Amino acid sequence: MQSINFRTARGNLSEVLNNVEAGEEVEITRRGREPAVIVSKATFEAYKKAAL
Amino acid sequence: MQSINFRTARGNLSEVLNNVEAGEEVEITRRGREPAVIVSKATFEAYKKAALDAEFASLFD
DNA sequence: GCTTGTGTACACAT
DNA sequence: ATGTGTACACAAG
Repeated sequence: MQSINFRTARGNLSEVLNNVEAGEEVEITRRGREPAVIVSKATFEAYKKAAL
Repeated sequence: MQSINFRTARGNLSEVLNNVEAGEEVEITRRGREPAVIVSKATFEAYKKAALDAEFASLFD
């Protein structure tokens, strides 16, 4: 799981989304803020489905 | 689950990440390409754990 | 009589 | 040194 800061994610979002499409889970971090994870919709939906 | 295009996400990423922190699940769609979902790490990690607990005891037979 | 994506980029303010 | 907003461009679909 790659972990990138906000500035990097905004300037390289296309490359972020390409990695995500390839199955990768990308963590976006901000100073003093909780991290966010960008994941393929299909993967996300499968996880939630299995959880439910 | 809100759903936005790529141009909106990049131009307003700070605003998206704020909504995500508030518990919101945001779908990002590039024209004709497969969607990505931005979700709080905590939520994501909880979903994965619950997914892993589901297929555990059953395995193997 | 257009639309979205992608890439650089500057210019505060924290 | 990183976030956040503002102009964009320009090019590609």
